[PDB]
Amino acid sequence: ARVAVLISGTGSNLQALIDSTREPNSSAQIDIVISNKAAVAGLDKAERAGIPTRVINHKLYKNRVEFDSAIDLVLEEFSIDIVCLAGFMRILSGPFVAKWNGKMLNIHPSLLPSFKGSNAHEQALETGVTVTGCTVHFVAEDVDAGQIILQEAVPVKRGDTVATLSERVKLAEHKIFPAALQLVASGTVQLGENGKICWV
Ligand SMILES: Nc1nc2[nH]c(CCNc3ccc(C(=O)N[C@@H](CCC(=O)O)C(=O)O)cc3)cc2c(=O)[nH]1
Ligand SMILES: NCC(=O)N[C@@H]1O[C@H](COP(=O)([O-])[O-])[C@@H](O)[C@H]1O
Repeated sequence: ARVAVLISGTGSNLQALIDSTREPNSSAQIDIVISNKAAVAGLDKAERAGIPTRVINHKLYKNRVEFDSAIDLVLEEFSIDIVCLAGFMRILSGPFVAKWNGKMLNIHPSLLPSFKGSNAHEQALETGVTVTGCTVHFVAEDVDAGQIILQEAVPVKRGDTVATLSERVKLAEHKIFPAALQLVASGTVQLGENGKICWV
């Protein structure tokens, strides 16, 4: 299966996906990295690995639909089968999500359904949980609500901040995002006709 990874920043999840997809038994190959922001570190990581990059600046488009449309064009150009959102910080439009239904994955730094949205660690620290974690899920139109593929729990330590907790949680993100990608690329897991997760 041919994969596009979309990023907005550092790219530690991208790097973990690059490392796993180059293992001999990997059922996924990463063919293109797309950033919505110029000059971010994930673009360097992609180039060092010999993977084509594109920047598609959301700020240059009238609305979400046109922006997603420009992404979809790249996706078709590289004949992509699966899309991974890896630190990608934009909400995607309905029809784009419908088109890639069953074929687009996201990593989110909480145990969904808790702490949806773009500041999950701040919410987790404000609420005072002692266990948080991360989630890989299929992308549905409703944000951070698609079908869950894998999760991993991570302790919150007393005195944690967003810096120290996100560092601990990323260590677990870097394990389940490659595992989930391999599950979907191999056809072991798919989005079922009834809309629930199906293990084959
Ligand atoms: N339809 C859909 N899109 C999705 N995108 C993602 C990607 C990862 N999750 C996100 C959840 C919420 C946001 C969010 O507040 N964004 C703001 C930009 C924030 C800013 O810089 O000011 C926006 O864009 O205005 C972003 C990403 C998942 C995800 C999903 O599950 N469904
Ligand atoms: N709403 C999605 C979200 O919060 N994504 C989070 O952004 C970070 C990106 O790091 P990276 O650029 O080093 O992979 C990761 O922790 C990811 O789970």
